[PDB]
Amino acid sequence: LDKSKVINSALELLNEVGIEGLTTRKLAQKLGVEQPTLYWHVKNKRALLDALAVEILARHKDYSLPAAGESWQSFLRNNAMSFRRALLRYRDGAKVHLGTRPDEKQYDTVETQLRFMTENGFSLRDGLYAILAVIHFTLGAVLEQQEHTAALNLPPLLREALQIMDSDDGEQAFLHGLESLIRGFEVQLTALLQI
Amino acid sequence: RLDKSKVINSALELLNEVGIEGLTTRKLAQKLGVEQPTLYWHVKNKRALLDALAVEILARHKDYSLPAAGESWQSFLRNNAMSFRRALLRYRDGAKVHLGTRPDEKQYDTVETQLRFMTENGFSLRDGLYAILAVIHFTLGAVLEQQEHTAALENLPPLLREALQIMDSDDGEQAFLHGLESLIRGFEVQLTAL
Repeated sequence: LDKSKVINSALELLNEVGIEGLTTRKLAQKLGVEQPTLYWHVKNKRALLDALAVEILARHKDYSLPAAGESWQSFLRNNAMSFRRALLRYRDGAKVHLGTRPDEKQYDTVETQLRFMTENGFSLRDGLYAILAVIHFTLGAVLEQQEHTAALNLPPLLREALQIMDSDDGEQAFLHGLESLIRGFEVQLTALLQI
Repeated sequence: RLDKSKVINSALELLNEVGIEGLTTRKLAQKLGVEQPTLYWHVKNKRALLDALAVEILARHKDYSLPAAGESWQSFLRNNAMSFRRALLRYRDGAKVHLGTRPDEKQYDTVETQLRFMTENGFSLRDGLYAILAVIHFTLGAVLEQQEHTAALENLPPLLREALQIMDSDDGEQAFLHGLESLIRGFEVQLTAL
C-alpha cells in the first residue's frame, strides 16, 4: 500500500468518526490491512494527523506564494483565507492541523514566504510573527466555527452580542479579525520603516 | 460524597493527566469510583462538563477581566487576552475545553461590563464584539498551537533557520504579544476612521 491510498482512506475516516474517533487501528481495518503493515506508514495517531494536515493543505490550500507584484497585505490575506478554506474541507480539520510543523518539502516555500516579507520591509522576526499571528488567528477562528456548531437572564448587550453571533457562520468574524491584523501590521510597518 | 465540584476537580485533574481526548465519562467515572450515570446527577452531560471545566479554569487562573479605573480599551483587551492565555496554558488542552463554549450565567455580569466598557470607549456593540472575538480566536489558536507543538516536540535556508531560532526563544509568548498588539493597532486604526 502507498500514501495516497492510506491518506485518502484516512481523510474518509476522519469525516466519519472525527479526530478523536480516528485511530491507526480503525484506519488499518478501514484499509483492511494488518496493523503491523500500516505501522511503517503511520506509526501513531500523531504521525497520521501530521500526514493528514500535510495532505489537506497540499490538496486544498491553493494559495501559498505571492504573485509577482502582489502586496504583502494581499499575500497574508490570501494565505489566511486559503488556509481557512482548506481546514474547513474536512471535519475537525483545524484540530488535525494543530501541532504540525511544515514538512521539509514546504521549506522552500516557507523560505520564499519569509524572504518575501523581508523584501517588503519586515525584519525577519516581524515578518515571522505576522505570519504566525495570521495562522494562529485563522486556526482559532476555524476551530471555533467547526466547534460551536457541534455544540448544538441574559443582559441586554450580551443578548444582542450573542444574537449577532448567531446571525453569522463565522466568515464575517474571521474576515474582520483578519483585516484588523493586517491593518495592525500596516501601521506598525509604516512606523518602523521611518527609521 | 459525590458533588459537582468534586466532579470538576477530578475532571480537571484527569484532563491534566490524559488530555481532553482521554477525558471520558467512563474514565472520569472510573477515577471517581462511581457509575457513569451518577455523574449526570451533577453535570447534565459531557458538553456541560467541558463547559463547567472551562468556567472553572478561568475562575481560578484568569485574574484579569474587568478594566482598572481609567484603563484604556487597548490595555483592557491586551490584559484580558494575556490573562486568558495564561489561564488556558495552566491545563493540558485547557484551550480545547474552551472551544465552542459560550458565556455561563455566572459570567453574564462580567461579560456585560466588558461589552459595555467597549461601547463606552467608542465601539458599537457589533465592532466591540468583533474586536473581542478576534482576540479570543487569536488567543485560542496561539495557545492550542503552543500546547500541541510542545506535546509533540541540519543545514537550512538562512531565514527559516533564524525563524526556528526565534520560535525556540520562548513558549510563544513574544509571538503572541506581537499578534495581540497588531490586532489592537488594527482595531485602533478602524475605530479612528470611525
